[PDB]
Amino acid sequence: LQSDQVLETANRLRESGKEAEAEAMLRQQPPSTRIDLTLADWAQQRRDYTAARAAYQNVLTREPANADAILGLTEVDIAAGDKAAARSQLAKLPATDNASLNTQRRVALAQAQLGDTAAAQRTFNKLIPQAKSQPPSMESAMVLRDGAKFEAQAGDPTQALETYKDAMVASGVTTTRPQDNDTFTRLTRNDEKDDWLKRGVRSDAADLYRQQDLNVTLEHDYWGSSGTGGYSDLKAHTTMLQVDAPYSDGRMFFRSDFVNMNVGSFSTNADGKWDDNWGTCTLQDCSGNRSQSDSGASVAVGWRNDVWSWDIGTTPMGFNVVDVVGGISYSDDIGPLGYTVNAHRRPISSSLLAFGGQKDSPSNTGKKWGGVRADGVGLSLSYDKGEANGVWASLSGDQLTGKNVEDNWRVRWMTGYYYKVINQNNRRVTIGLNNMIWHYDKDLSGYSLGQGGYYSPQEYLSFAIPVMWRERTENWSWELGASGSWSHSRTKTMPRYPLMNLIPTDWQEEAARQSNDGGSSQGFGYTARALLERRVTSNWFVGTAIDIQQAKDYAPSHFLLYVRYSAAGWQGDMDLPPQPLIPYADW
Ligand SMILES: OC[C@H]1O[C@@H](O[C@H]2[C@H](O)[C@@H](O)[C@H](O[C@H]3[C@H](O)[C@@H](O)[C@H](O[C@H]4[C@H](O)[C@@H](O)[C@H](O)O[C@@H]4CO)O[C@@H]3CO)O[C@@H]2CO)[C@H](O)[C@@H](O)[C@@H]1O
Repeated sequence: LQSDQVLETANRLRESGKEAEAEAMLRQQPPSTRIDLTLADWAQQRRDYTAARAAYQNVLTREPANADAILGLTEVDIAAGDKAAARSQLAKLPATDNASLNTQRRVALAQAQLGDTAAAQRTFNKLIPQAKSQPPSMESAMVLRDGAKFEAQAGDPTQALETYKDAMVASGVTTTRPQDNDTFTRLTRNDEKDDWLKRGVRSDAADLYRQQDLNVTLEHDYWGSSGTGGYSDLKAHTTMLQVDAPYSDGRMFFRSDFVNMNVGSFSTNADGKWDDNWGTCTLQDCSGNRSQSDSGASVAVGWRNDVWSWDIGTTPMGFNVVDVVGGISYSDDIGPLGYTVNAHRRPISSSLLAFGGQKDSPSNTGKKWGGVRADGVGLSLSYDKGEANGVWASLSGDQLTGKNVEDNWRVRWMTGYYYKVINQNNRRVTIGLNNMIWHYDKDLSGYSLGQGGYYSPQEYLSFAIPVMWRERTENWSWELGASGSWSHSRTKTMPRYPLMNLIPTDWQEEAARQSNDGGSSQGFGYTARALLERRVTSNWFVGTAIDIQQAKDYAPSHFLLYVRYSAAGWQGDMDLPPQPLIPYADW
């Protein structure tokens, strides 16, 4: 056909991006409707709405209600966001016929996004058995993958898993249908030479299988920080047990921790008496509580998915001060920028006084204080398409309050630019720059009565240069890196006992005469973090991680070991990076 030669002439111009214009000047003579539909599809692939509707009018001027044009109109209306117009256009579709599986799949998808699940289910129940009998190809693989996704969204995960297992035969991942979970996970592994459809099938099948599994983890981590014995010589142990069970689209988790806080003993020298900046010992010598240690247990329950997450729990029961923490989060995408808002209630685990609170010596006052809880909101912005760049930012503001402590509030701001030197599937090395600015209304770093004993700089500014190295193989997954930082702090002079209602009347004048001097300091800091994970058998995984914090921010170091149990059995690609259990207080 003469028109066929014209069409292929334009098809030999797709190398240049201006082939649409060339078709436009070529079709200045009456083009009938076949080339019009071809250029309408071309316009649909590149940009939408405006010219798509222009071509809609051009075809509809002299068309006998073509099914493809109307279907494209439905798709455009769904993209535009007009439910009524899209539904009307879908109803305008002609009666069902042979309708080669592609157009049926598009109509079923449009019905799925148009609130017609009661008809989309029937459409896909008719589409899948016929596609199964066909030999392996692209369209059959696409329709099988879309049916598996629809069944996953429908509610039944078993049918989606079966469809995903079958889809590999049509796509070309495997010649024979898998009959066991181990082969399924092994075929979900990534390959450096795969088509887009094959990559998508592997990714979504692996994600669905990981979501639909039972995991049990046990982790014990040793954390602490050097300091003066009695209130700051922190040496703490925590044991956490977590079980992740699938539920609807997301995963439900149950976490239970067991802490053991040991801060040492007072270095008494004045004949069984000590006079340190803790409690009210500087007004009168303290005696009786030479050893300071505590332990407790906590329970956490929550549910999360891709869109929004929430959790609820309590602070470790057994401590001097106990409170009910909580949190919630939401995530979405705006263009190329992703934002994750959240409102959280978290305690401070930097010290025993901040976390569970201490008790003053029975000789002087014998009163309980501490237990700082931060209730605030935060806004985080992320942007990453993942070729040679990455930028993230975050801002949060809390209201630091606690039992028998002075009220305080903070406004933190974190930002960072990370550059991926290697962007391989199994290897990722990132070098970038980090910036952090914090501001606290009141300096409560002292451990005296009325203060929270937590790092609260009035003005903070830190610049860090982190270097990362993420790599994985068949059985090993490790991460090694370091980050040197330069920080500048500036505190202000505050009275030693901001809240004067607890101190005795006799010591009131001397208490007022005592104040905590403020100062400014700057210096270089560094931090080193390493991770390791090894898959021993198909069900049990073991790993460990070491965190070293020397950034002058009084952050304690962390050394953790954990073992993960998988009920189903995962023989697929390892986690990049390995994912240890973050402590509940650190959330
Ligand atoms: O065929 C009609 C059918 O089309 C559907 O839309 C399809 C497009 O037809 C199809 O060209 C497109 O495939 C893209 C794919 O989106 C890209 O991801 C891919 O680029 C890959 C690359 O192949 C990989 O090697 C590499 O690793 O990653 C990049 C991407 O990161 O390139 C191909 C071709 O350009 O996918 C669309 C979605 O299916 C319509 O949805 C449907 O209505 C029509 O019936």
